[PDB]
Amino acid sequence: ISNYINTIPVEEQPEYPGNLELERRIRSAIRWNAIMTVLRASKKDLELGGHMASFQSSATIYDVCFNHFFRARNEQDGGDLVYFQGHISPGVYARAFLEGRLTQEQLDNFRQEVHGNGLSSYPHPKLMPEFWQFPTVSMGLGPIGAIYQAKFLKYLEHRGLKDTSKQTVYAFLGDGEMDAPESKGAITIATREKLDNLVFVINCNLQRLDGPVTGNGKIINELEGIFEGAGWNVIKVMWGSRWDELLRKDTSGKLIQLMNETVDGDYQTFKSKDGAYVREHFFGKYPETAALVADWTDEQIWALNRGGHDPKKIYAAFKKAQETKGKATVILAHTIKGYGMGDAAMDGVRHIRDRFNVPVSDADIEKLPYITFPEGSEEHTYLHAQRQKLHGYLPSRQPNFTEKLELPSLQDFGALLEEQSKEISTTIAFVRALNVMLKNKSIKDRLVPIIADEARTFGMEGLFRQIGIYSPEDEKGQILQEGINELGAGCSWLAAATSYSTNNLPMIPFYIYYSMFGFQRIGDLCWAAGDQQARGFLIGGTSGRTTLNGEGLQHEDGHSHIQSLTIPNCISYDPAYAYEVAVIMHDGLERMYGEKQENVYYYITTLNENYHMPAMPEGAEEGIRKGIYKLETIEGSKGKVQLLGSGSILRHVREAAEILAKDYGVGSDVYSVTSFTELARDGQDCERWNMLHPLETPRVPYIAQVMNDAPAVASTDYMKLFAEQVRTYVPADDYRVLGTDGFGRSDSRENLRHHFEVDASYVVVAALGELAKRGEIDKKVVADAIAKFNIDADKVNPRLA
Amino acid sequence: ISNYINTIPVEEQPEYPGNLELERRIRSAIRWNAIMTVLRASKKDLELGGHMASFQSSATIYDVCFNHFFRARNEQDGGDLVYFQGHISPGVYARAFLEGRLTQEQLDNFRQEVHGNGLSSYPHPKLMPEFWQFPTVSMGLGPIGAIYQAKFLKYLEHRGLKDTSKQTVYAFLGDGEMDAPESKGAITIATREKLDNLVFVINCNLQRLDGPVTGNGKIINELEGIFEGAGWNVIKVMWGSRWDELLRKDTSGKLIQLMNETVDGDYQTFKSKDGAYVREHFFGKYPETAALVADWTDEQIWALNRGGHDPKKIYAAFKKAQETKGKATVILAHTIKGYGMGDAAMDGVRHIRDRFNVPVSDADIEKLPYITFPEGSEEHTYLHAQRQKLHGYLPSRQPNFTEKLELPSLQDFGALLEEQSKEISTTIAFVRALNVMLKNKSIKDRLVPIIADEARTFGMEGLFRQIGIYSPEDEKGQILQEGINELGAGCSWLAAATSYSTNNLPMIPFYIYYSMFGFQRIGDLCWAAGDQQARGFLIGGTSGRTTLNGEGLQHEDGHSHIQSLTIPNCISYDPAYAYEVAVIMHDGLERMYGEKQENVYYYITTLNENYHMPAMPEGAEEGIRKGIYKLETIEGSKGKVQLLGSGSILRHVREAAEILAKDYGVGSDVYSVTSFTELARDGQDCERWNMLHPLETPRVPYIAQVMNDAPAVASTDYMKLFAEQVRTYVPADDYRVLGTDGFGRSDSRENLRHHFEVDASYVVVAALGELAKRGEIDKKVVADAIAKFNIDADKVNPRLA
Ligand SMILES: Cc1ncc(C[n+]2csc(CCOP(=O)(O)OP(=O)(O)O)c2C)c(N)n1
Ligand SMILES: Cc1ncc(C[n+]2csc(CCOP(=O)(O)OP(=O)(O)O)c2C)c(N)n1
Ligand SMILES: [Mg+2]
Ligand SMILES: [Mg+2]
Repeated sequence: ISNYINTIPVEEQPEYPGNLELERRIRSAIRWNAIMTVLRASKKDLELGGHMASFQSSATIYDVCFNHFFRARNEQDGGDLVYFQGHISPGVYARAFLEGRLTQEQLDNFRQEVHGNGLSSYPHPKLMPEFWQFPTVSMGLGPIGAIYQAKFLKYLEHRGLKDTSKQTVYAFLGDGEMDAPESKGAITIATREKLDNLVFVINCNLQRLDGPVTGNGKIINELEGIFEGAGWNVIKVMWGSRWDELLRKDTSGKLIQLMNETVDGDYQTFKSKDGAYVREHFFGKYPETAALVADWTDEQIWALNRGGHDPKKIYAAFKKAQETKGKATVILAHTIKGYGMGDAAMDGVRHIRDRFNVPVSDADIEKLPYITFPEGSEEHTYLHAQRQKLHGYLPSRQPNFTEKLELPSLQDFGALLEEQSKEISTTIAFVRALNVMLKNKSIKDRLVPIIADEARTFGMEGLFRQIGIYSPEDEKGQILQEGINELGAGCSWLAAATSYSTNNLPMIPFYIYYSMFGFQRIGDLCWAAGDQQARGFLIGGTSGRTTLNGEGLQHEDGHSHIQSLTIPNCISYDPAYAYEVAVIMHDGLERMYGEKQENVYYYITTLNENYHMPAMPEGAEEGIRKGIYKLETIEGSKGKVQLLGSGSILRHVREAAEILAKDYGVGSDVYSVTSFTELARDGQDCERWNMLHPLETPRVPYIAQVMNDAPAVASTDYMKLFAEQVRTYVPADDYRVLGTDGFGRSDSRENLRHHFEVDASYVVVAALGELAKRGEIDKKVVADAIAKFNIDADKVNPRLA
Repeated sequence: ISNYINTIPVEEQPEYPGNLELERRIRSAIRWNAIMTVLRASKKDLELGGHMASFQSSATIYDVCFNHFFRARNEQDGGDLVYFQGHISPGVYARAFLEGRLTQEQLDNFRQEVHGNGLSSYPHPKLMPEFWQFPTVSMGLGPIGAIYQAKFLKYLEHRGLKDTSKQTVYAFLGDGEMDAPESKGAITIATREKLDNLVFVINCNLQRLDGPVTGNGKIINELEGIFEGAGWNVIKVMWGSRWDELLRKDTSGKLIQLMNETVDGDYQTFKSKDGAYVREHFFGKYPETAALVADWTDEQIWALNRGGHDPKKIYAAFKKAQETKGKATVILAHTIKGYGMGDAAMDGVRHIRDRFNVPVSDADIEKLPYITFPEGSEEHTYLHAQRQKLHGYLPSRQPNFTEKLELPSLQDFGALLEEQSKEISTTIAFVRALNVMLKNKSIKDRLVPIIADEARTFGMEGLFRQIGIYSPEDEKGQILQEGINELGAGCSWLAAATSYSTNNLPMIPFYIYYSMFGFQRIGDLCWAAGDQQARGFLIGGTSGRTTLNGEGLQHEDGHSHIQSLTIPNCISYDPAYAYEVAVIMHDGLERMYGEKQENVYYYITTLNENYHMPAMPEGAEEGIRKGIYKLETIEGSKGKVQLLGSGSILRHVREAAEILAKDYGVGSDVYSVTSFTELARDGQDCERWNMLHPLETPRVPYIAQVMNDAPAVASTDYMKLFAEQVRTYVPADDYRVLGTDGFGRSDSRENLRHHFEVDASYVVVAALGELAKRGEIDKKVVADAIAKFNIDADKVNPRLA
């Protein structure tokens, strides 16, 4: 680390280009409206919430940026991409209001958006589709999301898809937020990728929410040390302009020594006392430092401020960051939390009114009025002139992309709809589907294949020589290889899946990884992706509890689908055949990037197990998209059942169908369930609608339009709940579900499918059991089947194993 | 960053204390047996998998540790806590086999454990309770887990609970793994806490899985840079002993320069060529770097090895790490990937046998035999001699603690079982329950409250005064304040929740945080916690989609219970009342830390909403623990329904019962469901048993014993699936579920409960709907209820809003 002073000395500091006095009047009005918005919300006494102290500490930092740096979306590019610190939203709304982009009625509806004309608590594009762009309130995601957004912008330029050289990514972070592993865990990537189009602005007010970040330490030195060691350009903005005289005349170096040795805890104590106290405990530590302010009054000493509140020091930092190349820059802005709010941090708000010279009658304070600048006023003119120079207003968002893509038709995937020559897997099918898309002139170069180190495990080796690996294996490479870093790969996926909005340049990402390390490991990011309206594909490879048989407990995924169904705009599928993978990918491509432009993303689990891939049944396309279709009906005069399967288990369910017919004379209807989740949601929607329209023609759940009423059995490679979720909509009185509940373990696929009780043997027993209960066959038959199949009726429940 | 040479120069290198020749004979046998184990598995052609190259590159590092450093569990402490790199498992098994702790039959069942006498693919305590200790295969979790384990050990010492001063925590990592954000994301914490009982060992073989970590750079320099920047003591083990005389002879320092300028890509090139290619491209880079290897034969040059393969260099690194104080130490060990395997990473087997002078004859080689050292042999004597001087063998694990605790009885929670004067929340009930435990002599000091910055939000501040905050507010503080770091807090919780096994010292942790940032954010650690047999409590505060009303989309949790039900050994509850909280916590304590010592952990969601807390009905104990109990029955002659509710929504379900009786003469049975998940699991266990015992009387799900067959409606603050999961077990033919599917948004609780269609008015309408559908009432009564309650029948579906 370096001395606890500004990185940029006054001598190298550029002249401030703006009208400081005018900007302060405008800024004071914004601080005011921000506070009023939150206080009005508090007055309603509805537990609405909202913060004020945070924006107060960073208001000047943002003000300098809005006046001289942030470029808004324009005809050439999406402008600067600003990841606003989540809880300072009231400050963004206040400025928007003054710019005339929001009404008073909207500020009055802060945190009350159910009725349509309110404002979200935090930046949520899903709720405010034309205003916010990036979800940042979940601490940690913003910084890593920003790093990969910056890398993605360079990717677009290097690929020759769009000149993004005029765009900068700004990430506004708190110092307490930096403790989240995601916040610093990927800062080395910025150095590897030379992201000089990235700027981290860390508001260092030395405090978390409940207390100091490191009371007996110096968080600023800690941050400087690690970012410096990571190869970043660190710019510290420590002290305001009043300190310049002091640091300049102290030829003893004692003041610096004092600033260096004083810890975060003591600095916080000062900002709760007064001038006299600072003179005694701070400057009074050494005779040399005591002499520097001897001729100063207590008031003059109390005026000394931290750098993050001085427009001149702030400007210098951002300007230098804008000139730095070959690496990312992080600005450490020293501020005071609860700035100008007094001890606090009706009438008690007249303190801030006087502190910031707010032009509001001390008679109207009770009314908590909003301040506005009339058209023609000096303030109004200035406010708009500075923004026009920067191409308009920010934040803003375009919900749809403008261009028309010529997507491939289902027929282009024709080869995958036919019976396959060799035994392949759904993952191999996925790769072949990707190849078809890579032949489409319209979207071939808009495709963004993303992988988490493991590429050989997914047979992606072929695409390598074909489209190359992005490596600024060169700068024209198309595939993003992020190594052992699912969160990083996920953030790359997110930047690509939202490029249609951010840069009005639709890109179509396909991120394939070990399904177990999907939602379970980066679920918080998947939730934010939905909020950000991500349109892309998440491919969970090596999925299924019993399919990735040798890997064991931390790799065998039998629940990612349970996690994915919790995300509203995520459409999940678990196909068993190659032709289903084709119809699904094609449909998803059409829904998200076709004229419909549906705001959803897809999650498709694929397998690493090879088996026979039959041809798609004529007319099954729509059923595949809806979640279920009938594969075949097998004759049998001793009984009749329904058998459902998905993923790798479907082949075993079909095996059971044959066993039931040839050994027991039991006939059956076999169905391939491509999506239990979409069928469950369709059913929930139908039942909701019918309940609200009791007098009208009821809607029938899709699954009830496919299945009949004979006893049913379902088996999958996931936990029982995956198939049980449609119980309510299944038109049969008997519905037994087999699943892989329990921790995985290492063994052969055969042994695991027997252990998890989902193989053909268990399907037969479950089906016979249902028939026996209906008196259609003797219970002894079921008991003998259990014996014949060597089933241990008394082994421990797999869930407890 | 320092020069690309060893940190410890030969002049400061301690004398190696062991028999190099003999240790190598032992090591070669371990290398051989590890390889045989994987090869034999492969021959089965069951896609079992397993690695070899990784252990080959790091065997010498682990060998030095086993011979001179690793302390085994003993009478004083749990010994050294080693987080073994998961993929080197075959090497640990090979050694255990040689030490006579594993049989040949077990080795032959490598990756085949369904039948009971096999070995897990990776370290999984759940699968091998007396062998493995820490789950490490999920990349990234190992390093952050180890940091907090080391922190926890200091805590135990500072709190006077146990002297852990002789324990060292070792985390063995791969360089590719360091890319995981969690790997380096928390390293500054080790510095803040001066964790001199922690050692990171990074195997830098320059390659991850599908290529190098950073071919165009120097991964070792990147790692040194960020770890040095984070305040760690970095020890680089770059070159073997053969280089010493050379480097010493080097006067122009040109050799140093040569090494510094060469990047990972180059080094991996020489790593494949030959002794001649090296004197040309490497030593032939500069004239001065030629005279050094002039009097050297191509064979002598090709002999130059990397430091990670030199026991003398490795020993010096660990010795220095062992003596270092004030901070953590990281050892960067330079090795060769697929070391000694030449061919790959029968001729192949013969090759390795000759390379390591393995004592296997040509006549036995095709049998892929394991090697053993008979008692009395030199190897057998030394192997066991070294371990005995180090207190025994490891890894080893003790599944149950020996001590007997005197747990508080339910009566000790008496005040919580009675009606409350003041309106409070389930979170307030939780804090009071904790205070009761803090008055119990036997466990008061064993409790470990854990928080992530936010404390006042959960009303915990009342405790900070009593037990204090751990801060080496002092070293005796009992509460762990981890700041904005859910993952870090989760790791501290894990270290404490498994202390009963690791240090034979049961500790009872309670980690409270915003439920949204629970499984969704650290789900991979929660899965690992179940594998590690964690026993403790996870408290999801501010839960429920409509209850954390002002925060919005990324805070409103209506799905954490869907994520938690995927973890086999996690018991989940969503209580509505304070007495339910008391009963649940008491039972959890008894089960996990009483005589039963059950290996499960608890997840309990609590609320921030205050309301009337009634008294616990007499005899409701069993029901509360099971998941459901009948609260009351309300008379009605025009019909009868069953109403189920949980969490904050129960209050509204009871309100609906009143309206149904008063306004429509419809009576009902009202139930409080404390856990839909335990109920669903119970139901699944019964149906499974019934399916497997067709000749026996069907067992009845507990929920079916409590409920009757009248139409039922269920409503919760979570998505519909949470209540729908018990559909198959509910005795009624009609079961309607209301839930909070869809993205959250900001507003009053009233508007959100109406928006998500879960409030009183919707429960009433759902109930009436089932009655009308059955014929008990006219449809028009439903249509008018919808009008009367001002319900918008055409409002968009909340899941889509
Ligand atoms: C993952 C996550 N955990 C916790 C919170 C709750 N939270 C909101 S603000 C805050 C503290 C912010 O501190 P800091 O980052 O230092 O910013 P400041 O407000 O001081 O500028 C916390 C913990 C959150 N939003 N996300
Ligand atoms: C979270 C997670 N992602 C991916 C994997 C798959 N994986 C297994 S080994 C490996 C690479 C190992 O490379 P490194 O850490 O450098 O160690 P080495 O084996 O080379 O010694 C990967 C990505 C995993 N186990 N966990
Ligand atoms: Mg802060
Ligand atoms: Mg490696």
